[PDB]
Amino acid sequence: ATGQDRVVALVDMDCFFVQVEQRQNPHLRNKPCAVVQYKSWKGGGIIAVSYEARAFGVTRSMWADDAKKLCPDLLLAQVRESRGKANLTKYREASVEVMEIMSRFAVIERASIDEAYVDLTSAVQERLQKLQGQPISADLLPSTYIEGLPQGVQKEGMRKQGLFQWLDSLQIDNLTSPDLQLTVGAVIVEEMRAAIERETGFQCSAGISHNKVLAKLACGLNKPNRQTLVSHGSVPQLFSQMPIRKIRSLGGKLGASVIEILGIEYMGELTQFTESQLQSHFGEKNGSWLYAMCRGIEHDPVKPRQLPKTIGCSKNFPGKTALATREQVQWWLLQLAQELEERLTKDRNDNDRVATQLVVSIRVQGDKRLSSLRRCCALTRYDAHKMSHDAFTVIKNCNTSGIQTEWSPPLTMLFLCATKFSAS
DNA sequence: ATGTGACGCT
DNA sequence: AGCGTCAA
Ligand SMILES: Nc1ccn([C@H]2C[C@H](O)[C@@H](COP(=O)(O)NP(=O)(O)OP(=O)(O)O)O2)c(=O)n1
Ligand SMILES: [Mg+2]
Ligand SMILES: [Mg+2]
Repeated sequence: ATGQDRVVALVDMDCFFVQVEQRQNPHLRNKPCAVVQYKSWKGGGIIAVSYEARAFGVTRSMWADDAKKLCPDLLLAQVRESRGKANLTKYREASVEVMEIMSRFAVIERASIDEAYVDLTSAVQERLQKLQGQPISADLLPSTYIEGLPQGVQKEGMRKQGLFQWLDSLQIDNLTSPDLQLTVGAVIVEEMRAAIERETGFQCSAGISHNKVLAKLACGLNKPNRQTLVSHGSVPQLFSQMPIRKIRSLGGKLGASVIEILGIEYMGELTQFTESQLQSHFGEKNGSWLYAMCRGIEHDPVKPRQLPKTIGCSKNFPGKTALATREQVQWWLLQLAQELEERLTKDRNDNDRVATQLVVSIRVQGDKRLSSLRRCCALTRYDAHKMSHDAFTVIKNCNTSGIQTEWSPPLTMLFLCATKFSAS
């Protein structure tokens, strides 16, 4: 088995929140700019960065006051603020624009606000019958890189030389060749990305490969505004110098333990181990997954899911602002519950469903985890005052303070999340 | 003082 | 039911 059964693509919008703001404000287009929230602390936290500003070293999470030191001409757009909280509605609506266009071409898995996987296997088979026998011109792939090629002057000349080498060697007479399927898959993704750009103004990158991990990896190789085809044959050289942390799901603790326990650095080095060895170090599931993945084989399906399964609303209360009175907790719970109710009502009207569970999460001062405590209760009425009261009820006994109107230990985060959706 | 979601393990 | 991991 070689894991060449499917054609899968990952589409990822380039500097997404920036593009949404640059579409709306033409003065920001083609400029070093960033999107920021909460202007009053250090000029605001940076959440997205145009590629022009990245060349100066501006990054996500950087304070805008500090970004200005690296990039004095940097232009800023502020996220909307509602009820004292950053409001991301504009970017969720822009995401829907993009997801609905992609859904015209194939069934998508919404992976994040600006990324979706697509299983192109069926669309590829149909295109191979309609474009039966006729070769694939390089003009059908104007923004495609073939990873690993050319082999054997300027950036665009390199791109085309590699594409020419790829197409020159392609067996068009065999409608079952996996390389031909990826290539036809890339033709469709070109058409998909053109449609996104035409109908929204947004540019994106894409990876085309045989599974989600390779498609995700391929996508980043030539970002922005380009797509990359990673074939099965390209995997050994690509993985031979690919740090383990770059493969999706190996960027955290498991990936660090793969490095530390096995004494390796690159994905290809995993091939030296038996499946049983990897299962012994990392578990039956992780071990089996690593054994196949380091050969470029992965079976996680593109799930047919265009809608989030949870709808959540959180606010941080760092340092000195940590909530320390019962009246503060109740007022902020109400603020979050009101935004959640607005989102839930739109969701019920748009998507014919209703959340039936409310999860309440709090972080206490000094805890390095995102969530110190999670409790749930029934979500029976999209009513902000009821949701906030119920949320307070399930967490009120976390209060350690002997004084009633006080709250201790102070709360550095509140989080309300509606979940367990059923048809409505 | 950075500020959403999806899924695994128990 | 509640916590931990991983990624946008
Ligand atoms: N930790 C993070 C990562 C991203 N985001 C937002 C801002 C991003 O523009 C948007 C898409 O995330 P992203 O793809 O990781 N980065 P972005 O699209 O801005 O730049 P690219 O590198 O994809 O071109 O999610 C966030 O709010 N918090
Ligand atoms: Mg992106
Ligand atoms: Mg993304």
